Amino acid sequence: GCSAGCDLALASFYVTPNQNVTNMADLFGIGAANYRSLAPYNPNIPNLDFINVGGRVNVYFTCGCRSLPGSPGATYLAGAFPFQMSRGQIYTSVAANYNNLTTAEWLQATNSYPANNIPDTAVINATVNCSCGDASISPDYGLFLTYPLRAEDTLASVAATYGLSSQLDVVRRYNPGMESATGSGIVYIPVKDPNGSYLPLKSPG
Ligand SMILES: CC(=O)N[C@@H]1[C@@H](O)[C@H](O[C@@H]2O[C@H](CO)[C@@H](O[C@@H]3O[C@H](CO)[C@@H](O[C@@H]4O[C@H](CO)[C@@H](O[C@@H]5O[C@H](CO)[C@@H](O[C@@H]6O[C@H](CO)[C@@H](O)[C@H](O)[C@H]6NC(C)=O)[C@H](O)[C@H]5NC(C)=O)[C@H](O)[C@H]4NC(C)=O)[C@H](O)[C@H]3NC(C)=O)[C@H](O)[C@H]2NC(C)=O)[C@@H](CO)O[C@H]1O
Ligand SMILES: *[C@@H]1O[C@H](CO[C@@H]2O[C@@H](C)[C@@H](O)[C@@H](O)[C@@H]2O)[C@@H](O[C@@H]2O[C@H](CO)[C@@H](O[C@@H]3O[C@H](CO)[C@@H](O)[C@H](O)[C@@H]3O)[C@H](O)[C@H]2NC(C)=O)[C@H](O[C@@H]2O[C@@H](C)[C@@H](O)[C@@H](O)[C@@H]2O)[C@H]1NC(C)=O
Ligand SMILES: *[C@@H]1O[C@H](CO)[C@@H](O[C@@H]2O[C@H](CO)[C@@H](O)[C@H](O)[C@H]2NC(C)=O)[C@H](O)[C@H]1NC(C)=O
Ligand SMILES: *[C@@H]1O[C@H](CO)[C@@H](O[C@@H]2O[C@H](CO)[C@@H](O)[C@H](O)[C@H]2NC(C)=O)[C@H](O)[C@H]1NC(C)=O
Repeated sequence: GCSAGCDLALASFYVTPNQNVTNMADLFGIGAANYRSLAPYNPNIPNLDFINVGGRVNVYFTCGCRSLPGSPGATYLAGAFPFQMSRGQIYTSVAANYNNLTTAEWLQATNSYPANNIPDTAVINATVNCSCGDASISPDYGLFLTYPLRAEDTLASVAATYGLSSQLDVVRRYNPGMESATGSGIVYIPVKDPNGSYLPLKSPG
């Protein structure tokens, strides 16, 4: 499980036709009015009004350690984005906006209401998995990108895309159960902060 979280994680949001950055900001609790706060995390997107289909946008969030409701002692690391309910909304339609960053089944598992009886006045959480690293794996990496595999993607090919081929062994240790996965599932990739650091971890006591 997890003991505590960290204050920053990133998600790789694949760009589909007619997506826009204010909508991505809204989905991650940033608020449309503050979408420009995404610029330092996306140096390859100099104009946030133009995002190309098939591109990716990095979106930031806080990574909290949460208990899974109704499960025995299970905890997990994720960002939680409150979503105000109204009549007509279902876990499937909430999850649809995040593409492969979450799933209806995972929203059901992380929220405390049964799918078939969510009160119309309640607030549910859209939850996106993250990692904060592990000092016992490496003190070097304290910032991770949540990357949904798609198409032919493998952990090796993704890690190579982010310059991490020579550390692939270490990358595999952050992604247990996904060393053999291809084209589907979420992997966590160490990435550099806007100031160019991997944000090394403090020595635990
Ligand atoms: C086919 C294949 O293999 N794959 C694909 C396939 O997945 C796609 O099909 C779609 O799949 C999804 C996932 O399985 C289906 O999603 C499910 O859909 C059902 C039906 O809509 C959902 O069930 C409804 O859930 C809502 C929300 O909980 C219920 O609404 C609530 O109802 C209660 C009671 O009526 C309301 O409470 C009342 O409120 C009043 C007002 O204050 C109060 O006075 C009363 O006291 C109070 N009553 C009580 C008892 O408390 C409550 O307000 C309301 N909530 C809201 C927000 O409105 C609703 O009743 C449920 N309906 C039924 C029936 O159970 C279910 O939650 C949902 N699951 C998930 C996980 O989201 C989807 O239906 C399906 N689509 C189709 C078309 O079949 C297909 C197609 O896309 O693609 C394939 O590829
Ligand atoms: C930024 O994108 C938002 C999301 O767009 C949706 O997701 C993307 C990834 C892509 O799949 C698009 O094809 C989707 O629409 C835009 O908001 C969406 O706006 C549409 C309406 O254009 C709305 O769809 C439906 O509209 C019918 C109309 O009959 C209505 O009955 C339905 O209930 C439903 O509203 C979506 O709900 C809406 N999505 C969200 C998450 O809000 C957004 O469009 C701009 O804002 C909306 C509210 C309208 O004013 C649009 O006309 C307006 O252009 C995009 N923002 C900008 C600035 O372009
Ligand atoms: C988010 O992360 C949690 C925790 O890793 C995932 O839940 C685990 O899924 C595996 C299946 O690969 C199970 O063996 C574990 O028992 C699950 N743990 C818990 C606490 O439920 C979850 O699947 C991830 N969500 C998404 C959308 O990838
Ligand atoms: C969404 O996640 C939040 C945590 O960020 C949950 O917040 C809890 O809400 C209940 C309301 O009865 C409070 O009693 C708890 O103290 C809250 N926990 C906190 C603030 O850590 C909330 O329950 C989640 N929503 C759903 C639908 O599961």
